[PDB]
Amino acid sequence: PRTVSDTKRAFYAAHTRPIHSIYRRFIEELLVEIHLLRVNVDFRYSPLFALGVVTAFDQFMEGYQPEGDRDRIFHALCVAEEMNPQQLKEDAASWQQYQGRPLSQILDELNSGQPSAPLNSLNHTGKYSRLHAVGLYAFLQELAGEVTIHLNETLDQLAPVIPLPIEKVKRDLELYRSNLDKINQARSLMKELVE
Repeated sequence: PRTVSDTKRAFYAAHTRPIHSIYRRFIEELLVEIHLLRVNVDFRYSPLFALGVVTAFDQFMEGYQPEGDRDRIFHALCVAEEMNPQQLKEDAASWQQYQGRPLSQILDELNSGQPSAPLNSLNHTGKYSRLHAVGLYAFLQELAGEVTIHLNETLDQLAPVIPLPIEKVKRDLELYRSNLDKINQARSLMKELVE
């Protein structure tokens, strides 16, 4: 008496090619992007980079089932890149320190000549990546004053303080927000559907 599982396995033996997934696309694109950046001689690891990778990953993976496989995938992503996943998570989590602080105290601390870690990593990023912008974005969201609303006006205030290319960052962060909106719409439609 042939079982459901026998039928599924017969299918997969007859079609061995991987099944298309938007999640597979996100993971592979992020693997490629971290790889290409990281072979570059001007790439320097920083806690800002760690925050960007972790935010990018957490935000495109929030609908993924089963939820246990998120950290398994994240772990596998980091070993694939020859990176320490625990180190990224700690560095990302070290920005929690700045939760609820006002923008004025951040800007002042950056002009002081002795900003704390990981805030100081805005001067030591190395070669620029859109992941640095995602990290910056995540950091700003956790400040007080809901500083992300008129984001382009906020980024102008950081421009004379930090050496990130603010025109690139503005451009990259309008793409990321636009894309995340559309992924959220799509995911709620499939969340509605699966009922």
